[PDB]
Amino acid sequence: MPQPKTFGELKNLPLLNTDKPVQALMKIADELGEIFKFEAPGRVTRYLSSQRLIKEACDESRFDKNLSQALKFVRDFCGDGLATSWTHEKNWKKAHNILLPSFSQQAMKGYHAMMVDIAVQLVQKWERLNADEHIEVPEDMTRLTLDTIGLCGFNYRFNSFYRDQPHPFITSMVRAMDEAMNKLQRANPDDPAYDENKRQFQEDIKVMNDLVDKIIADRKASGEQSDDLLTHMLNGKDPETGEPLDDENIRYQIITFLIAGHEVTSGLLSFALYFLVKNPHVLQKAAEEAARVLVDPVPSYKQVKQLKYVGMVLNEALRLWPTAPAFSLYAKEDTVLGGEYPLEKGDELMVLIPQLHRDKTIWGDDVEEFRPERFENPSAIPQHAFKPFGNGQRACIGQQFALHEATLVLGMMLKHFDFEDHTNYELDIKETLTLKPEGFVVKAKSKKIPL
Ligand code: HEM
Ligand SMILES: O=C(CCCCn1ccnc1)N[C@@H](Cc1ccccc1)C(=O)O
Ligand SMILES: c1ccc2c(c1)CCC2
Repeated sequence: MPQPKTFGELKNLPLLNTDKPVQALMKIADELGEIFKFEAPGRVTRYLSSQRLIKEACDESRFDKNLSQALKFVRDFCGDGLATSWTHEKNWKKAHNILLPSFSQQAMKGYHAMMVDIAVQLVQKWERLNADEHIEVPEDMTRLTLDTIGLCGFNYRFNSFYRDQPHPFITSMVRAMDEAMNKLQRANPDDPAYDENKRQFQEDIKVMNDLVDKIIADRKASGEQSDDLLTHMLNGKDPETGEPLDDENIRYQIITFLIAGHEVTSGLLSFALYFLVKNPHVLQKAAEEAARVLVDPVPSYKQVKQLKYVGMVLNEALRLWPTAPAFSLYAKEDTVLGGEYPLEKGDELMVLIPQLHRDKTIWGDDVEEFRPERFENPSAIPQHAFKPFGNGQRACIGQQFALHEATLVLGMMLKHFDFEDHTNYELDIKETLTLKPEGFVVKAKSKKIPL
């Protein structure tokens, strides 16, 4: 099975020593095909890029979520949070059972008001820009998604729209993600040259924890009951174990939720807006839906649900640029992938989601084309062709949350503003552990529809 270029005893790893690893892996997948072996010092994985192989990798009886090395280093501050837990860790299923009810569509009804609060701030920010002033979309979308998660996660207002510099927690979080990412390429981590990087990391860990732990201490001491995630975690009992989440895990979940609602959802929104400004027909179509559906000053939960084409737009953005572009799997037992690639128990797989979503055998040759109409009816989408939210029980618990928020804000965006790609913006995808269109800027001309 094919393997990309090697670097001596570093094997393929230097390939990831790049600003854009996911995009690097995508061009490799284009070159080598539906599967290529990727080796690193003391590490081997197989990057899947075809729906044919990924539908099998997505067989949960055969493959379980693996923690990529990224998630393992993110586990250093997300602990046994849902996303950095192994399926077999008691806390995963515990936290999964406790939180699944907090992430359903019906759960969204409760979060809708808080999402709108933040969404209106975004709209008001843009309403208040001066002529010829532009929007830094990614930046503003991150302000929105991070504040949405804060408010919805634990009634905390990061007030990102009141800031140029991010909240101290977010400075530490983003810094720890960068350390986690950087340390994929670190051969000798204990080298003194990384003393301060590691000290900085422990500073960032100790920072996020104390700040999140206090918020949990604040809530439990005040004894107040909001309708946010944190209430559900303080009061939730895992029906299986019967146990509630202990404080350490709740904190890990909060940190987990804050990261997932940071640049991962923000990315979708930024990619969506990019594609909408690059495809005005799509924009017109989405904006006319937003105008037809969002007939009230502030969107209702039910109106957001009726933003079908906006959801299609989001799905098509998720197709071309899944902002969580990969998830790792391991073979629970000896198995053969596709009848071609024998896998031993424990062998690791990587689902290169952007590449899957470019599977011409599933979507046709125009995979690069942004056409939300691909998602007119989800029944036309084959099993496991579209996995921007992962797979099975380890799929994104926050998918409904992310889509409701993104549809909401996008709907409101299209309702209240005509958008101009005033720079003929050249899509430049910055890669952290998520994808975002770097330097994506637009001008938003208010439609002068009051809020
Ligand atoms: C469009 C935005 C989002 C995308 C594309 C996305 C994508 C994904 C993907 C692919 C996974 C599976 C990861 C894996 O298997 O390793 C996942 C897991 C997860 N996501 Fe999201 N996600 C998004 C938004 C959110 C938000 C807003 C939250 C906030 C709660 C969230 C929370 C989680 C959690 C907790 C997991 C782990 C679930 C589990 O393992 O049980 N995500 N996400
Ligand atoms: O798999 C992950 C973990 C992060 C992306 C997956 N992700 C994000 C949110 N949820 C899941 N990276 C991919 C791509 C990559 C490689 C090196 C450095 C950065 C990114 C890989 O390992 O090849
Ligand atoms: C990479 C980076 C961050 C996160 C994931 C993957 C899933 C949870 C949050």
